Amino acid sequence: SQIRQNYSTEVEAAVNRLVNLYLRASYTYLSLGFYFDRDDVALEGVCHFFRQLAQQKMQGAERLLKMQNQRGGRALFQDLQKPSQDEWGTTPDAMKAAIVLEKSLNQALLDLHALGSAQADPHLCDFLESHFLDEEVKLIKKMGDHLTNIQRLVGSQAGLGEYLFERLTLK
Amino acid sequence: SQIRQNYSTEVEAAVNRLVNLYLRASYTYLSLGFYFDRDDVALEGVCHFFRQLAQQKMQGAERLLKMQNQRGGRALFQDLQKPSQDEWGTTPDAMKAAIVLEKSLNQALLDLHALGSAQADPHLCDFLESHFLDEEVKLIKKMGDHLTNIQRLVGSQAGLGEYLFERLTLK
Amino acid sequence: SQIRQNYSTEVEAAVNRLVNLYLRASYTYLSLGFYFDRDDVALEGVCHFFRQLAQQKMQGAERLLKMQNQRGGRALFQDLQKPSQDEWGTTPDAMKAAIVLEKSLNQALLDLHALGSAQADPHLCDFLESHFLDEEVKLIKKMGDHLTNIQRLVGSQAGLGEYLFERLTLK
Amino acid sequence: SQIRQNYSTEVEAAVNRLVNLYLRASYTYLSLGFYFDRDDVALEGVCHFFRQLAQQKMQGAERLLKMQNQRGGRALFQDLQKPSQDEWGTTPDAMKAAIVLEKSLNQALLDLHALGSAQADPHLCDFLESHFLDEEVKLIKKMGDHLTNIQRLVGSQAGLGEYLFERLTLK
Repeated sequence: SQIRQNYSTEVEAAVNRLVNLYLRASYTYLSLGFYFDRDDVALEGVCHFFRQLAQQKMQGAERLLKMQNQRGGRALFQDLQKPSQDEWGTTPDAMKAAIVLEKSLNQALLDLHALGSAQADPHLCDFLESHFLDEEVKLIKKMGDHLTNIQRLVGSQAGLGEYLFERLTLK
Repeated sequence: SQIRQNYSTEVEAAVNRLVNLYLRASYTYLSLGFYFDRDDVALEGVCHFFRQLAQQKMQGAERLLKMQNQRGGRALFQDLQKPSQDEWGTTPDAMKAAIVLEKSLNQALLDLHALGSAQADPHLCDFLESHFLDEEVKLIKKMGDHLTNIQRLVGSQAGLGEYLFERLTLK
Repeated sequence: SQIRQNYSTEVEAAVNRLVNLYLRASYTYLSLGFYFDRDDVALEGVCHFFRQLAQQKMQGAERLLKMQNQRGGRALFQDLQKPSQDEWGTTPDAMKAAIVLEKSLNQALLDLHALGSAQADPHLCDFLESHFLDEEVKLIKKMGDHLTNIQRLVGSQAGLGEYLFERLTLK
Repeated sequence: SQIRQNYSTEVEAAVNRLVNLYLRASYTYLSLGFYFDRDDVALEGVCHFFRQLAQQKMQGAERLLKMQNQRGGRALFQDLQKPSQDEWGTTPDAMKAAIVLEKSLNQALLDLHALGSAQADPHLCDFLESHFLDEEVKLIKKMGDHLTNIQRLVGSQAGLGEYLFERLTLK
């Protein structure tokens, strides 16, 4: 490559794995979104929440691919495993699942940052910090808030609590 | 002092004590606000309510200090005791606590007004009346209203009532 | 905590100590501001300078508390020690004091950053860099500039130099 | 009088004396203003300061007369003694004189308020509080600030300090 500089093969590979992880998260959220659009589920604010997250993860993938090219590395795609469930249960089940998913993305980010720090790759480390690590922290906090509110509502009376949460918290 | 006139040492001292009381109330509300921002509490309208009150009490302190200087007295600061609790319970627990706190500030105002009246200090008495006594009455009435509504809601079903109050009453 | 991830107990504790330090700095600046509002001191541009800094430090505290909650840690407040002086001397005395105070806040930031780097906490490290470390550097430079100008003016003729600095440099 | 109610002859008389005091203060400020307009004094910001105060005191007189009529009392005017000096010295001399004058007006206000309180005349007491007592406190604080600044400047080098104060503090 005419441009590649201070960009290790280990980081290149790790960035390709992370792209796969973001794409797979996007796919997961797409499934979650359309489950909540089912006529027998019918929670539009929940559908919209997860569809917006599908878009966000696809944007993260695209930003990682842009950077891979900026650095002179080469994007390599792998098969995308389908989401872990076909049906996602109640709102709290789905929010727990999303938190698990985001924590796994955050751990992959942290691992990538440790690797870049080990390879002395300050551009990679700043990239991740600027665009990814704070967005994860903020989203996980928002999801944790939502879980606490859903849990508090479905303790009381489950159907009514799910409706109220979708109507009064979700867009 | 070149400006001091009809301003007793007793009032000067009492005004410094009241500044400490307002600052300590501010600190209390700051704690209350951030407890309701915890991911395992997660009541944003409650957080916002108490953060606005923290700002209001700090403003009261600053107004008392401005007056102390206008009169030729001298501000003296003391240590600020931390708030009485680390965790604030449910919304009704927190609102009861705030009412207790505001009643104690109102009693300090009333005591200061009695002292100024005993010292024949009509400026002090008008100052307190204009900026402090009516604001307290109004805030305590608002808090009492909120407690009545929260209590009526958490009698029914506690988690659901707390959510509805934060969503439909609080900003 | 349902959200906590890669957030050590050491950092949590250190962040709570830093909140105390920012609050105490705020309190210090509040005292400084109101001393310069005394009728026998009467330097309005100096009062305004320190009152704006009191607000800024309170904002720093609030941002640290927001982050502590975003990460799943728990805010704990301690008593706030009163400021180190009741009377702050001349403008140069007060500016020296503020520089000492800001250097101590900057060292606490640097210490916290070293701890986060030791605990491999890149979010904490980016947080501090983005919001705190550059603001400190910039403010200390501004204070150093002010001290140099005040010192150059009060070498000449002290009362006149203090007035000119407040009128022609301070807002 | 068809309207007079709870308005003692003592208060009526005291209000007429206070009108005389305000008019005489106005006259004093008029003299002060025109002394600073002399070609051999020539401090325009000082002239403007005292001319604005002459207008303010005349406004206070007119407000006291409006109230005397609102209450059913009867205005009675007495001769106005000329100001205590023909020439007013330096800026600090003149500011000291104004502070002495305002303290004497404030004491007359306080005396009138004590009398109204003794006669159980709450309208009079609120009138004085609303329109007069806080305006005095604020003006005396402003004058005290000015004296401190002038004194600090004329300690250094008297002619230069007087000029700088008129240019950089006064409108």
